[PDB]
Amino acid sequence: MSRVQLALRVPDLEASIGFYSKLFGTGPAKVRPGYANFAIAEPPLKLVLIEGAGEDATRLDHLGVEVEDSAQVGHAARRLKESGLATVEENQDKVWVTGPGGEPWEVYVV
Repeated sequence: MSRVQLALRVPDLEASIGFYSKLFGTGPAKVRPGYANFAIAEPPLKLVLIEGAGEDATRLDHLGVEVEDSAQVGHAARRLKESGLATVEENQDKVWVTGPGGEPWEVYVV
């Protein structure tokens, strides 16, 4: 029904492509220069690797929940809005919210 996105800013992108390839025993679903991503069935996960200006070690760029269709995005938007969370809308079709310590979540569609 839905799935976690984990987006890492890494210092060596090739290295990492290799690594997570072995860690999950699968290959990247898309590779572009300066970014690659993985659709992992088990564990269910969308791993985005973004490559970053050689600044020391990997940082967590952002987090997210990947859902199945546009309705669910809308629905969550309503739900987080009513629970009281600062929502920001990015235009079809995603919604951002932010943890107290600043970590950003994006609820979106594939």
